[PDB]
Formats: sequence, C-alpha cells, structure tokens
Amino acid sequence: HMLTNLVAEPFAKLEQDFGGSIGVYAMDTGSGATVSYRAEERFPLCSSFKGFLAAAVLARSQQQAGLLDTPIRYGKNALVPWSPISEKYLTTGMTVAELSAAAVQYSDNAAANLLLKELGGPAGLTAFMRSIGDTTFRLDRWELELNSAIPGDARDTSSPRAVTESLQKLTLGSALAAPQRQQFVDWLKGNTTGNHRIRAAVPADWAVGDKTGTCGVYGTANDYAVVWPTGRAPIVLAVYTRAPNKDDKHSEAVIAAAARLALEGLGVN
Ligand SMILES: Cn1c(=O)cc(CP(=O)(O)O)c2cc(F)c(N3CCCC3)cc21
Repeated sequence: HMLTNLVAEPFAKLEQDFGGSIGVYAMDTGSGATVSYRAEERFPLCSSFKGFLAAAVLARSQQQAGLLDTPIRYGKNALVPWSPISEKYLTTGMTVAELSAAAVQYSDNAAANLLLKELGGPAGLTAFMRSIGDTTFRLDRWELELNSAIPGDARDTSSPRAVTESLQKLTLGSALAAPQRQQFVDWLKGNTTGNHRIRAAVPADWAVGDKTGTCGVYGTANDYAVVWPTGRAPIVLAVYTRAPNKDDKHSEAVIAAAARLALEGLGVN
C-alpha cells in the first residue's frame, strides 16, 4: 500500500547495484501490513521447495502416524552433488524425519529426491500446495535439474507473495496440526544454511526459522523466514533473486539487505 511505495526507490537501487531482479513480500501478521517489490513475479525455487517438501511430509504424517519413523534405504545413485548428511548414512539408510531435517537444515539433495518419491514426485508436492490454497507454486523436476533457473521458465517457480502466504499458513495458520506446525517451525529454526541471508538482518534476541535456495546459475538464490520480534506480532517474508545471464553470481549480502529494507519498510527495526 503506502509502505510498498516508501521502499520502491531503495529496492530499485539495491537490485540495480545487484544487476538482476529482487522479489520481496513481507507481512506484519499483527496489522496485516505488507511490503511488496516484484512480489507477483515468478522466481526459481531452487532448494527453497525442500521446506514446503518437509511440511507436505508432515501434513501426510497427520494421516499415517509412523510415517516419520519409517526407515528409507538408498544406494550410491541417490547421492547427487551436495548430499552432506545422506552420504554419511548410505550404508545404514535414514528415517523420513531425518531426511526431512537433512533437506530443511542442510538442504541435502539426495534427501529431497528420496522425500519427493514418497509424495508422488514434483506433481505430488504441487498437489499439497494447491490444497492449502496456493495456486502459484509449481514443482516440475528433481535435484539437480530443477536448478536450471532458465529466464522466463515457469517450471520449479513461485512468487514471493505466494511463498509468504503459504509459509504463514504452514507456520502460523491452520494448514498443519499444532504438533506438525511446531515441528515445521523447529526444523526451520534449526536451519544451518541461512546465517548470511534473512538471519543476518534479524536481531539476536528475535527467534527466526528460514529455508534457503541457491540454483548456482542466473544469480538465482532466495530465503524465506518467520521472524518473532519481541513484544510484537511475527513477521513472515520471502526474498528471491535472479539475474539475466547464466554466469551471473548470486549475493547473500543482497538477500540480507533486501530483508533489512523489508523489515525497515514495516518499521520493525
Ligand atoms: C552454491 N550453493 C550455495 O551457496 C548454497 C546451497 C544450499 P541452499 O541455499 O540451496 O539451501 C547450494 C545448494 C545447491 F544445491 C547448489 N547446486 C549447484 C548446482 C545445482 C544446485 C549450490 C548451492
């Protein structure tokens, strides 16, 4: 509204310096006030689906109790590049919950693919997001192919506004049962990969859970987070980037700066 107008110039200058596109949607869950910048444009999800993948695994777990406990066996073939946890448990296998934790907190690529299989593949995760009223989200492909981040390709994309709206439902709304909800929040709170992104703009005395995504091409990287400032309502926000050239580099500093501007535009500072 009027807060989106305030931050337009600062965002324009930030993305001009970055040399690509920044997408931001930030919601004050108390006032319902919002900051938007390219909030309805598609950006590649990269690893950021792994968070919604974990919440879909949890949603299913509310039907079939013992799902989270189920051991999963896998071979060397499952181990696609950046599977830092699953590669340690190849000879033993892991449970669904451990794969979910690995996928959210270490962004583990084998773990994601193994969990995708369990839900009916990318169409299965998409089906879950449709069920919580997200008509924007689409996953099409698997790790690593979903990372192509091809300009104008809608495959494996969502919008910052849909990402924030869906995150609010799954972390703070009624989309999950309270146990699965608090479990989702706790995997996000325990994320190890986001220290240089939204977390870098969040004071140390505020709770935060996040999931990162990094495609490795087209300056395409992102983060979404729930943030619990002290003595005010939680903030939910999504910060997505991409860039026009394949060889363009992503910037964690740009994501952190975009998060600062979002929080500043909401006046939470
Ligand atoms: C370059 N780079 C990172 O910096 C961080 C991450 C972790 P996250 O931010 O995604 O959660 C990362 C993940 C990949 F799968 C990745 N591949 C590069 C080729 C295809 C994907 C690079 C990554």
